[PDB]
Order: sequence, then C-alpha cells, then structure tokens
Amino acid sequence: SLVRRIISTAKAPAAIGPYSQAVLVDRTIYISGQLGMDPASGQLVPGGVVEEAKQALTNIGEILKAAGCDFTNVVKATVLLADINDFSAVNDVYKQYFQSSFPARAAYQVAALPKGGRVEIEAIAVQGPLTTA
Amino acid sequence: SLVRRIISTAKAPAAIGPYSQAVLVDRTIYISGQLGMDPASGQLVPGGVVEEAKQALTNIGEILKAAGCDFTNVVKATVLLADINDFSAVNDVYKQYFQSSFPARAAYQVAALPKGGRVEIEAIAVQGPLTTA
Amino acid sequence: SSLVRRIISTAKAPAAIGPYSQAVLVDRTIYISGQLGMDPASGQLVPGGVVEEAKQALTNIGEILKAAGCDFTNVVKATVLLADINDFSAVNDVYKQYFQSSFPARAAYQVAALPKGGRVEIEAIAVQGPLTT
Repeated sequence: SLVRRIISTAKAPAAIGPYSQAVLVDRTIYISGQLGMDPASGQLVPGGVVEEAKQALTNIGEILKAAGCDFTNVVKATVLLADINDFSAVNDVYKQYFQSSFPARAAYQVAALPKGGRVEIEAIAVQGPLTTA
Repeated sequence: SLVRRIISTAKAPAAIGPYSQAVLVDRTIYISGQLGMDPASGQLVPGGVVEEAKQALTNIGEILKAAGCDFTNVVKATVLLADINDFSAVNDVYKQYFQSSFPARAAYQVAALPKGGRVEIEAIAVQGPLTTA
Repeated sequence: SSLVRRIISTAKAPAAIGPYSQAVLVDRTIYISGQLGMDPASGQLVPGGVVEEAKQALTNIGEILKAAGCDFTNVVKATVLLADINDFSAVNDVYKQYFQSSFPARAAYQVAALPKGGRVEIEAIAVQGPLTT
C-alpha cells in the first residue's frame, strides 16, 4: 500500500479541469508543466520568454514548497521552448534557481504552447531526506 | 532485486518493433505513447482528433487493465497534439475517464506524430493499492 | 527513511555544459538527460546526418549507463525526439541494434527543433539492477 496525495497551492496557478498541479506518489512528485502565468491574474506575465521563465520556475517553487520540498529535490526537468534561439537566455535564468547537484534535463523547441506561452517547464522531484552522491 | 514485467495485450495495438506497450518495474508503470489506432487493425481510426483521442485513451485503459490497473492509478499524463487548437476537444474526452485525484499533466503542440496522427498520449501509473490523503 | 541520490558523470559522454547533470540516480531509478549525437571530446555534433547522430547518441547513453553500473537492459522507458518524422525508420533501425528483448516503453515524434541543430535526441529512464524479468 503506497500513499498518493494531490498537491495544491494558491501560490501557483489553479489547476482548472481534469488535472492537478502536482501528484505525490510514494516518494516521487510529478509536477504538471508550468507556464509563466501569474497565480492571481491567471495571465502570462509581460516581458517575454525571460520573465515567463522566471515565473514558471517561481510557480514550480511554490508547488515544491507545498510538498515540503525545494529546488534541491528536483531530479529531472523538461524545458519546452517556443523558439530554440531562446535556449541560452532561458538557461541563464534556469541556473538562478539551482546551486549544485543539478537535475537531469531535456530541452527543445515545440511547435506551440498553451496560451501562446514562450516556455513551459515540467519536473519530477523526490521527497527528502536524500543522501547525495 | 526488483521485479520487471513486460505488459502485453491484444486489446491494444501491438508493439511492432523494439518497444513494449508498457513496462511495469517495481510498482511504476511506464506506458508507451498511444495513438488512436484500432487494436486489431493497427490503423488510425477515422473521424479526426476527437475519435483518435477516444481510441488512444481506450488503448491506454486496456494496457492498464492488463497490468492490474485502471485510470485511478494514473499519476502523470502527457498529451501531444498536432494542433494546439484541438486541446479543448481533447480535454472534453479526457475528462470522461477521471473522477478525482487527477493526474499531473502537460499538453502542447508538436511538429508531427507517427502516421499523421492528430493526438498522442503517454502516461505513467503506479500499481495499487493506493491510499489518497 | 533516507534515499540515495547520486550525480552520474563520465568523461566518455558529452559534458553537460548548462545547469544539468548527464544523469541522476535516485533510489534505484536513473533519469538520463536527453542525448544528442555529440562527440564527447569535441562537444560538437558528429558528421554524417541523422543516422550517425543516432548511433553516437545511443553510445553516449551507453557510457552513461555503464558509469551507473548498468547496460541497455536496464532501460525501461525511452523518448526519441526527431527533427523530421520521416527519419523515424532509419533511426529505428539503429535503435533496434541496442535492444534484444524486453524492450523499454517508448514515445517517438517530431519536434520543431533541437539544440545545436541536431537531428535526433534521445532521453531515457533506467532502473538499477538486479532486475528479475
């Protein structure tokens, strides 16, 4: 018998429809893809891909928080871009949220994201305590 | 020593080539991406995205079945679309398979799917018994 | 209880330039970063086209698995990202040469673009043995 619980925080855009912000099953946390949406206005923050990336990571942070975790628990992330040329800029924003023991990752350009977003990020985390390498 | 088992069912399109319909390892189930293909035929069902979506999900339901699971065991799903504008049409179909404790999700438009498919869904499940909070 | 989380690193696989690790072992699951057909010593793509890149990408994944004490039989899920869906056949012929039985679950589709102009990228998930199938 494994425990499964739905993560939900008002500090991140509400999950409207048949999905959850994140699902914690046993020790693993699956987080839905996050866009650069402001939790309050439900709209994408202005500024373009760079600011959208900050918000998307902010949203991920709040979800991790609600699950008793922080960015150090992320083991895998997927960076979806609307334009492969934004790779470098998003990478520099991305590194602002991690110190070391970085997560495994995949990054590429898709044809289009919801709401005309320029970037969407999804991740997988493992609830602590963790005994690093 | 972890137990790994290859899932196979006649109720879903046959894995032709170097892959399996799904792999169950320990208690996590990795299900291969499913298109709206007829199990016996192996051909894309006519009708378009809405029809393909129903078939794809049906195929997933059978895979889960053959693994001793149902839709309540799904913790994460990815919805790949040929057109981001078919999301609502697909979402309406998708919601008919879940009652609560919805899976984490990510949806976006890719450039092209196999066989000119209009939608593809991959999912991750965790074999129960499962106790929610 | 405490879980082990180690960063996999090998000079025999392309260096992870950005803020990510080649792979992350957590408990017994190994999340491997998407691999391009890059030469480990130069960090640049291998000449020859999609087929040559695929071979290199898989050998890159091979070295990463080896450093984690695994081989291709430990892969339970793989995702093949293509720059052109029409290259699926050619990539699949190279792919089948690395797996003999109990193939991993899979998902394959075309994206808009990959880093460095690569023609193929493969990400995978493996589980540390001993595994009983």
